[PDB]
Amino acid sequence: GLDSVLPPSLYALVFTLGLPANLLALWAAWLQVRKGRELGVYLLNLSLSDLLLICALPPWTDYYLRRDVWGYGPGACRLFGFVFYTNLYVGAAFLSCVSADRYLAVAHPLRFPGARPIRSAAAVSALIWMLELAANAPPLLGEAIHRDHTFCYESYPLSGRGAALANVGRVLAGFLLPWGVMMLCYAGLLRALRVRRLALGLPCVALLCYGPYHALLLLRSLVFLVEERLFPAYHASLALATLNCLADPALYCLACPGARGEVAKVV
Repeated sequence: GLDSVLPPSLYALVFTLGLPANLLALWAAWLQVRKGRELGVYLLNLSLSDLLLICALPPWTDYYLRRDVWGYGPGACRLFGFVFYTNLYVGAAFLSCVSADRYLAVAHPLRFPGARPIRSAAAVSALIWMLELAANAPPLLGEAIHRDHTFCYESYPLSGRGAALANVGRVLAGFLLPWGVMMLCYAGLLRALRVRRLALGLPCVALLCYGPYHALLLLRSLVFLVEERLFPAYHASLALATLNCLADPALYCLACPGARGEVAKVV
């Protein structure tokens, strides 16, 4: 329906103008690590993930555009689910680490960050990917999604044992802990600094692109455990969880000098 219909037009306009921004973010994040900034590696990782997953649209926006619920038998849905799961969970983890890092810089005393150089940040960036890739699937039973206008990740078995309670787990572990840590970082930053506007754009951005998804999943899950027109809504929620990728490079590059640096780099 129409609540299905708008996402693909937003999609026509996200890949076109959201690849340059995430390329330039990587440029600036390197030229900060070459400067020794312990913070440029996080933006390197985040821009890598965003750049990888922006070229993965002509599968997903294709099937969500070619009216393909299962255009492939067993192969389409597994790939689509893996892509979306990893995309949004990586985005969340990178924003959360960026927030805790900037908190340590601005507000925290020398004690913790002075012993936090670039080698430490490379270690934690490896750990995040390792956890996200290795520990995602064993909590999916090894048979994650199956038969399914449904979008990518969508399916049609009754949730059962492998879908519902694990959805409650994924909502309360992919959203609440990251959101809580960003909020505690922001409130503590204010408790010290009363670079202060920026540092509260990330939690709001993460919410406005990954909050309705978690809440509407939670409702889908606690309705059952304890869907006619309620379904056109899940497409809009997925479009939010998509367009976060466009949102983030605009916020990160808010300080004006980076714009000139990148432009002079390219033009």
